[PDB]
Amino acid sequence: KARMRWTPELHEAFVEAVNSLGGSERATPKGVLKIMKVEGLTIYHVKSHLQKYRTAR
Amino acid sequence: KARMRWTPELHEAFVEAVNSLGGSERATPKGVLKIMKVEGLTIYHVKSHLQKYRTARY
DNA sequence: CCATATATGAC
DNA sequence: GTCATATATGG
Repeated sequence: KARMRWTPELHEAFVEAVNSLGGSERATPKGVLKIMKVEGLTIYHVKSHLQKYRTAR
Repeated sequence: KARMRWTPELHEAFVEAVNSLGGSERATPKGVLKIMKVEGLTIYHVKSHLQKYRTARY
């Protein structure tokens, strides 16, 4: 149990990464992670966050 | 650890329960569970499923 | 409890 | 990679 918290800064960085990869449907967890370059950030962190981002109305 | 499986029939039942209470925005986990009356079905099962249903685009 | 964020398991 | 479900958080 060491849960992660999507601070506005992190989220902002995530967004930029996703735009840079051509939006939420095109981007991939691995690709985003690669771009974000954040120490301790796992692919599973990004995989989950992206799923949610993608279904946000 | 006993992960559950939302068969189409179960889902169908879930939907009916939710409509019965006035669609996704009005319905509540406890309320749905009460209506569904399914052996082994916990409130946490329904809570999760409802969250997803509520954010389903279509 | 009701709602939401995040994690973990399953295709 | 995608998607389904569970578990943790906040009110």
